[PDB]
Amino acid sequence: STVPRLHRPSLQHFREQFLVPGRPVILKGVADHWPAMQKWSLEYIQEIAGARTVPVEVGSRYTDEEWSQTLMTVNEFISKYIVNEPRDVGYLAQHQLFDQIPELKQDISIPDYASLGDGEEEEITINAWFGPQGTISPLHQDPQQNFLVQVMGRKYIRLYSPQESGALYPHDTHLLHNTSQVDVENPDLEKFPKFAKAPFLSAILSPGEILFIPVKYWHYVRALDLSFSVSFWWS
Repeated sequence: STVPRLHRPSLQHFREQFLVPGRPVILKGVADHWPAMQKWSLEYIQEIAGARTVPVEVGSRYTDEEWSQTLMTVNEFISKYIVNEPRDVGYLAQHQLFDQIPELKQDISIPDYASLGDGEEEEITINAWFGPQGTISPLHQDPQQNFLVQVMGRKYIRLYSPQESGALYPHDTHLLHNTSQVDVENPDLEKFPKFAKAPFLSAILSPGEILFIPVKYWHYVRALDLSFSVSFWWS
């Protein structure tokens, strides 16, 4: 089934109907006027920080377990993995562009819906990153509440509740813990028969929209276009 969409709901409505019971929802009209929506482009990023060095994870396939960390400039990442056709797959490690490019911080705002949490102020972790069309983030479980905001490009997202964990064949990976062994969009049901019967929610997230991913929900993502995302994590 699909993720419900709400237009600028009251803080109390979001808290009681979605945050407390742990139900996913897409909030509209909340981030659509961030300056980032009208400013961020590859050109803008390169004008500010193209010469700055960022950590990049490189691997053979988005769904493989072989990943090594490297260091390259923003310009080099864009040239090798976005402008030209790469020989492998790469993504920005840790998704923390705000460390190397603090100038971007002024172009966003923390959604007020995140201060409904028991941890506020410096306890909100904020990540920003961009990546080429086709970037896949394998199905994995999140230890904190999450807002995912699309600035550029569309993303396909699939969500499973923690109640379905057993059907997702979890294991720990060198990169992160609580990852599914299943290829969400082309599952091998001979090896993973329970996956077929797990219900899920899915949506295509577009620029300006915020997806609320409740704590311990499982989520899978694929970038359908060149993508720029911002995520907020809190307890």
